[PDB]
Amino acid sequence: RRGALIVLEGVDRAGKSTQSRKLVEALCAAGHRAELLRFPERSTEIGKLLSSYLQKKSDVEDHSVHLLFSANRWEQVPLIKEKLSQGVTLVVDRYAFSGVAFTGAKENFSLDWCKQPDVGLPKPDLVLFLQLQLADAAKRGAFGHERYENGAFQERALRCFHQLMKDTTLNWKMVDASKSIEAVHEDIRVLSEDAIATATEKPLGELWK
Amino acid sequence: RRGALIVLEGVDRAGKSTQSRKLVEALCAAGHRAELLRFPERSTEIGKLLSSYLQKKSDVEDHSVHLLFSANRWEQVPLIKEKLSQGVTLVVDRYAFSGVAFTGAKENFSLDWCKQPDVGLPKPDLVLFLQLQLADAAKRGAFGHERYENGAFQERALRCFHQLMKDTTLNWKMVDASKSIEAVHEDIRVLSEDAIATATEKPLGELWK
Ligand SMILES: Nc1ncnc2c1ncn2[C@@H]1O[C@H](COP(=O)(O)OP(=O)(O)O)[C@@H](O)[C@H]1O
Ligand SMILES: Nc1ncnc2c1ncn2[C@@H]1O[C@H](COP(=O)(O)OP(=O)(O)O)[C@@H](O)[C@H]1O
Ligand SMILES: Cc1cn([C@H]2C[C@H](N=[N+]=[N-])[C@@H](COP(=O)(O)O)O2)c(=O)[nH]c1=O
Ligand SMILES: Cc1cn([C@H]2C[C@H](N=[N+]=[N-])[C@@H](COP(=O)(O)O)O2)c(=O)[nH]c1=O
Ligand SMILES: [Mg+2]
Ligand SMILES: [Mg+2]
Ligand SMILES: [Mg+2]
Repeated sequence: RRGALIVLEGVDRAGKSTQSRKLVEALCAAGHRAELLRFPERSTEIGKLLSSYLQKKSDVEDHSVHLLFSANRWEQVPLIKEKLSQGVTLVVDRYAFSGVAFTGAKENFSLDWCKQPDVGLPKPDLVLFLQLQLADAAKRGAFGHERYENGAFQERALRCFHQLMKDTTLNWKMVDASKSIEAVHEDIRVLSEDAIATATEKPLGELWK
Repeated sequence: RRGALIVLEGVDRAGKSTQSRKLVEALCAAGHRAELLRFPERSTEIGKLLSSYLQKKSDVEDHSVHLLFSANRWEQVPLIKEKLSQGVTLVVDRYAFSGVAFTGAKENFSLDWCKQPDVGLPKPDLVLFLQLQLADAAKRGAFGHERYENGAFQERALRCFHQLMKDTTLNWKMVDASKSIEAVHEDIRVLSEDAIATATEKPLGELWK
């Protein structure tokens, strides 16, 4: 009985990381075997290049960096497939969608080109998109000092997210992340239990193919 | 008056590296400004990952390694465009075609998926393909100890090369690499002078788009 592949995507400061952590804790407390993953995974060789780039410690050509972000997902696919096959549900803080939305927010990058490297990755059984008005996001802190942490660029990434959400091949669920941490969590946890029950019924899919 | 982008591709031991070196020397001796490049470019961070992989010092997931090879070309695009715009002809030992042919020789990799990461790279004005019968290749030494240096895999890569050569958007020229080093060189040098003269007439193209 395979585990589910659940991805959290969402706007800046909507709570992807907080909710991914809380979801894994709650699933495990409820007898599920669940584990957390995140992208970029900064621990690998490629992950360290990505981390240096995001911290502005290095500059990386845009196409190159896009492919490294994708390669960073592919290097974890053997682990991902192994875990799901063993019945372990995986909760993932950002995935290919952030990949496309962030590079797609740059000039002269078509969504089509941005999606290709990730075509064929393990397909999420559930993609949660945590929405929050910018006025509310602003109350959660200031912008970070990392790359891409500015409103103008975040807004172009958001437009790319909205295009990706028109894709009906994917089980997208909108989450109102403006509520309290606990309330948001309970909405996510219930959607997640539902997806875990049904994932055991159909084989793990392939993204964008 | 822009320089030309000339790529050498070809079967194992056909002489890509010898002929790329000799071509640059001859062009420069004939008053052209020409410089040599090669892929993979093993000097960069990504290049070092690629080098370790090819030497079998590390294993890398197939999709990941494919994207690193492509990223390794993209990180040199700013240099490539800068040089060509300054009138410098670039002679390149392997390019995106080796990228697709080598990954495409592996099980479950479509040519379409393999090509996508390289879509949009600087388009070569001339792609030389050095052909040689395997009996002749065998006389040029033994196989190397690096990855992919075995006849069965080389033969599947060759089939992918033949599919890529049906692409009429590209200026493919077959070279009979079974001749002497000097004879092969003179065939390549003449094709190259012709392409250099005409490249100054049309803008640098985009590959596979
Ligand atoms: N629902 C929420 N309400 C109020 N503050 C929140 C909420 N979710 C997260 N936060 C706070 O907002 C900040 C951003 O949360 P984080 O989970 O790191 O977001 P993301 O990973 O989406 O950038 C953290 O300080 C966190 O405690
Ligand atoms: N036309 C040729 N005839 C005979 N030997 C050749 C010829 N071209 C190259 N060689 C030799 O064959 C070997 C492979 O050449 P190399 O240029 O390194 O090939 P590639 O880069 O295609 O693998 C080298 O030892 C080289 O001297
Ligand atoms: C997974 C992924 C993230 N990103 C970005 C989104 C984030 N930048 N912002 N804002 C950045 C850091 O991610 P976190 O916000 O999850 O820490 O990486 C990409 O650009 N491509 C990708 O493939
Ligand atoms: C440029 C490139 C080369 N390769 C391979 C071809 C070669 N392996 N063999 N045989 C390897 C080393 O290249 P040289 O043969 O040019 O040294 O890299 C890829 O797999 N992908 C690529 O994108
Ligand atoms: Mg986060
Ligand atoms: Mg060589
Ligand atoms: Mg396509």
